[PDB]
Amino acid sequence: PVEVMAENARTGSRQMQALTPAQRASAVNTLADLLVSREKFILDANAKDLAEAQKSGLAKPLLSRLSLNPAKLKNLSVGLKQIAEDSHKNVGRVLRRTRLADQLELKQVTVPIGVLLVIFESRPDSLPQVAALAMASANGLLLKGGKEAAHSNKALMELVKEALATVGAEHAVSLVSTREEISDLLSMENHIDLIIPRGSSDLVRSIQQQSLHIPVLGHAEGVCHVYIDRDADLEKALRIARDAKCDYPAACNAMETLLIHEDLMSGAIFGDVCNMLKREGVKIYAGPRLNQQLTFGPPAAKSLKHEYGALECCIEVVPSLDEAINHIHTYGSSHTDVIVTENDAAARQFLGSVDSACVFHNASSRFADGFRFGLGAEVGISTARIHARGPVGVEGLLTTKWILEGQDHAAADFAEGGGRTWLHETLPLD
Amino acid sequence: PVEVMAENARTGSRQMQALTPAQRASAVNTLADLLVSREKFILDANAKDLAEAQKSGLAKPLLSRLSLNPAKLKNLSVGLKQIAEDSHKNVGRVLRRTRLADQLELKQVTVPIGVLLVIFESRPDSLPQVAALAMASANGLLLKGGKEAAHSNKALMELVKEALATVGAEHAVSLVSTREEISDLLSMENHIDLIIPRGSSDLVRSIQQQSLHIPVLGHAEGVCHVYIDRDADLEKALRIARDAKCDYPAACNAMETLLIHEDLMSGAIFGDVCNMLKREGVKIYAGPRLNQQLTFGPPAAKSLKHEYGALECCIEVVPSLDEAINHIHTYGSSHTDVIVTENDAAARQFLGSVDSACVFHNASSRFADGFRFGLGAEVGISTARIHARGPVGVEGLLTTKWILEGQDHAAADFAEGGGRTWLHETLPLD
Repeated sequence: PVEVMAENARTGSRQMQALTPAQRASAVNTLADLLVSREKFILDANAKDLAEAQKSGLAKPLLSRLSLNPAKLKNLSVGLKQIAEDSHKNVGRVLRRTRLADQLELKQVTVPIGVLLVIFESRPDSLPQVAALAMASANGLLLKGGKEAAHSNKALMELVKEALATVGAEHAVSLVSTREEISDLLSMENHIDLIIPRGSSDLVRSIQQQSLHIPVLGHAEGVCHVYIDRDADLEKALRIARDAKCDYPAACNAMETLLIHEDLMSGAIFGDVCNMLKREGVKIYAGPRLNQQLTFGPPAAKSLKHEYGALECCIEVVPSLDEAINHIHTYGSSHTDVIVTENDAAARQFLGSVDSACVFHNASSRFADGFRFGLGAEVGISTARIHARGPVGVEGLLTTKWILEGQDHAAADFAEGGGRTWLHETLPLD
Repeated sequence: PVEVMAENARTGSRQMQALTPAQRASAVNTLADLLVSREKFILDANAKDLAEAQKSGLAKPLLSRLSLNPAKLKNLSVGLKQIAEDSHKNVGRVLRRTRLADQLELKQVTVPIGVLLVIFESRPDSLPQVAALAMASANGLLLKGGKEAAHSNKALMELVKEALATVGAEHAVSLVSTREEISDLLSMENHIDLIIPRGSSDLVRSIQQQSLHIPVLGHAEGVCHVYIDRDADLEKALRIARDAKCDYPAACNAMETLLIHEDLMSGAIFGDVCNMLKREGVKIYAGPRLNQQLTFGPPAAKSLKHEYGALECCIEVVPSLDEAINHIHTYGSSHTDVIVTENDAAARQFLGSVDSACVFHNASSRFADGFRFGLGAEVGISTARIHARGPVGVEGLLTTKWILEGQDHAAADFAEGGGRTWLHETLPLD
């Protein structure tokens, strides 16, 4: 059934909550041991199901991404061992240590969240990553893939459950049957806490439209932005755009626009960047002011807020940096923005003005990866303005909790009748 | 109109964003100056509108709470001066300072949120508190009261706007007309960020039912919980219940239940606590196991999860602390819970097991006030499991933002083609 799974996972969260010191670590490292040692089962199941699914041949992305190879197994094993070694103090870290009065220490500490929900398309590689993260956050977790990889999902479920049953002896992890009318599973509440979609923009937007009365992680668009000032070296901007677009076009934090200072139009940079885009085969449109600017220029852009994903990039030019901030806050998804120049006045002004989830200077839009952030294995990219900004490591998965151990105190005692005063001496948090 | 207000407030947030060092502080202290110096206007308006509203005589709570006195003015003035003095470094505080490679410093800093929305019943005292908080968070803020206090709302709006126009010269603050079909104002999005209801449980629950596709602060019930172990002094528990219930019955974080160890039933404590409840006139019900326990006992409780607010408290007894944790997580709103005993094994076990927003030991349920937390002037009580837990000071009103100022770097440079390595030397955050 379903609800039984929810409450079983709740209790398992309660259980795993009491296994912090190297215990869950032993669990996940043993999981990595089995993931690297008993692989036969796994790839034979995958070969079976993939042979079954190729005849379907739904679409290039899935049909290409769902496969698996021993190289991927080794990669996952080493990443999981890294998570295990570095994730030893996720839960229980202190945040405030204040003594209000004699022998009274209020403190706020981190806490597991509870029954998470992970949603993703065919990605048999994904499940172990997220599961290791959950086990590193000791919190419950639910799982739901799609129509495909079914047998492999089962196999990995069995493997991780076996690795689990060793320590803790209580399983707070599951998987569900065919698509289980996910609108239902979402309508559930008081059990599940945060939604983590992982399939792709289509799927996350499906969630966004469905998502109601339940908090949501993740983003919906990846509309980055790049501006050039009149005070930047040409080839710098050139290689910047080159790397920022022609690295992973389908990626979410890849630049899909370009703005330029008006004055640099007379320095023939424009043609140079278009030459680069052609060398990388980029279908570029034009922007209204630029549209006017040249005799014909590139063709006309449909809408400024479009999302391409392929080798396309809108281009537009504006007189003042202020106009640039206007256009950004107007059209940008506040996902990830940048600026290039060699005067810092523009830099300070821009970076204090723009309000994206993460901004840059002389860098690429292709840095939002969590790992590149030295933030370990990320789980999503929050565009929401709450609890998390952009790349979410493990931190956005453990909330806070106040505790307080009074000796004999009460509330009215601090009134004038009782001799109680207030100290607020925030001791050095351990 | 409305949207013009939204965007004007956005721009004003941009503006006030550039006034951190003692500038907004000067603004709010001058606001306090005028709030304490030009009071004539204010109380005459209030007298007018209150005389008009008494003939209506809607209900005791509002008709009693909406008034105002020079004492309240002095109190607000001093609280605002406190906020001004201690809130000098809200925005711009660093959180991570990591250098990924040579001359490349990624850093994550705090940031204003944007267009807040405050909703509350007749509380002419409230508006200046929240407005000072906003000005202390430099972020936009919207305002909406109710049918009453209209002229006083206007007057205070004018006063705070005059105090504003001095510094910043840009007003990001407003108020709306009669109730403006708040469902509409809520349906707005991409402008407003967080909802802060302030009226009362009825109103916040109205929001909760309405609240969709927009994050929400606040709580919905205040179902606290108190347990007694077989290892606690009697009169300790007695005075605890006394203070925890008979201090502010209508308060939200006031205890509205009671659990007891089974063995203490033979120590006649039960009658003692009932004597206390009678001395304080508390209509008590009974719990199913207790219901069975005595020959007749107190009468039968309708439902365990009821909310009283008045001088009532359910009472129930269970054999094992584990049963207690079960009942808590089953019925408790995870709002605020406690335990009393004199063995610490029970203490550690309980406090690691229970998962409320804030827990206690030998203290009262009447501590959730933010101010008592030495957390300054709180704004609400978050029961949600995201971004904030229980009492929210100013901290839950400033989110994070990554910035990064590279020199000439790029993304592929860190691949094997370019000689780039990773340092992750988290410098001491300033």
